[PDB]
Amino acid sequence: SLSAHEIRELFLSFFEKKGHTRVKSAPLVPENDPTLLFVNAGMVPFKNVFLGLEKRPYKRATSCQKCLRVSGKHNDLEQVGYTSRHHTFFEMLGNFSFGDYFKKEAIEYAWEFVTEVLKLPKEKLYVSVYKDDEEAYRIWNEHIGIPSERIWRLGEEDNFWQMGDVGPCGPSSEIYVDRGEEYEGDERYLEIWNLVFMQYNRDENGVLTPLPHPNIDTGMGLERIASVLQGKNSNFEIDIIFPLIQFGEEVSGKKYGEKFETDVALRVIADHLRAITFAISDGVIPSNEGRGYVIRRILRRAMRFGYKLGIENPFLYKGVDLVVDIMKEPYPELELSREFVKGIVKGEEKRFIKTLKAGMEYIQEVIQKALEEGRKTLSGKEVFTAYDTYGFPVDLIDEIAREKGLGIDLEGFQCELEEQRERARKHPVYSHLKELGKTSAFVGAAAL
Repeated sequence: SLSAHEIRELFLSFFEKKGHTRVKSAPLVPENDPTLLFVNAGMVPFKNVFLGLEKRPYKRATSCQKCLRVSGKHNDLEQVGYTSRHHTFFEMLGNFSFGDYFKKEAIEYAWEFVTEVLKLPKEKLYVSVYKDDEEAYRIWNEHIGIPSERIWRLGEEDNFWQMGDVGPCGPSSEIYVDRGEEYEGDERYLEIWNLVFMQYNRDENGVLTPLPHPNIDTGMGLERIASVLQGKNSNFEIDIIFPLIQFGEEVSGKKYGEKFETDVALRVIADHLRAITFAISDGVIPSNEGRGYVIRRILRRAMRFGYKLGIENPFLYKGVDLVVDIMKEPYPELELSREFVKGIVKGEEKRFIKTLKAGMEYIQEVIQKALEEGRKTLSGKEVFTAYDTYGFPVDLIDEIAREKGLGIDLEGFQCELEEQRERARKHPVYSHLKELGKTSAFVGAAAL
């Protein structure tokens, strides 16, 4: 079955056996990239090394990178809790080639690891390739020996990766595990490894041209593969995550696996505990803008859901100790920041907990009132009150109102935001007018 931790060392040691230099995970916070809030994939820190802007004593690297998909084009936050596969924080195993080996080697190593190391049966494995990538197809079908019936030729939306609107890109090949006739769609053929074949460079006119030195970029989500080997049907039930669910159960006195809504809260708490512990350890301080407001919302979202389960006192700070104890092996640095992080979280919860309760009462009040008078949305003045007066993040206001089938007057809120900005011009963070509505979803009222 292999524990999560074992799958990590196996993956890292396996590639070292292939001349790959084990590179320590880069911190979640990008050293010099103010446009990207958090690292979202293994290749991020190696970006310039893939572009030739940097160099390294090695041509082959591997690593288990700390990732967060809570911003930009890779924002999964809104879904965390509702599904069994979405996370804010997660670990991505990866092997990279900087102008070295390519498709052939990338596939051989992958197939070897999956079949020999993880011991996954070859008969229950499927692979996808870009329809126009005859090269990849051949390697799988002939070289590796995968029967045609287990190879899928899909389109650009399925098997083509790009570094950006412009720049290096290329076809990709994903490895799926057929979990059995009991599951459906992507739950039955759970993708576990994405092999990106950086083969081209897209110019400003969309024209593709080969790269003088094609690169390799792979990413295997740790929790995901662990759920497979561990025989679980949810990433949250794996060895390094289920203990956090149990924690939620103990604090709230509720049981996991009895009510979807109850599970939502428990998952959110478990996921969010990991995000805040890792983010904060890596130097993120809760604030009303940028990276700090991302952790603030996440941390505030767990509070709300925790409160929804009946927890009346701060509790997240206790979960930090569990995250550190579970992950100290792979990330020993966590023990040296344990108390620091615990103190940050406990301070945050004690700062907003009463406001949260008072605000939840107000919010449910207007909501109830709204659906009693036939209204289908929360007005701009109401969305503004919860946001300004109770400090509730706009996304949290929307999620709460959604549970009752109510939306939010984005336009009214927009204007309501301008009137306030005017109250500062008639009676940090910058934003054009008519943008206050979009900016407010990423900053605290005070920031504006």
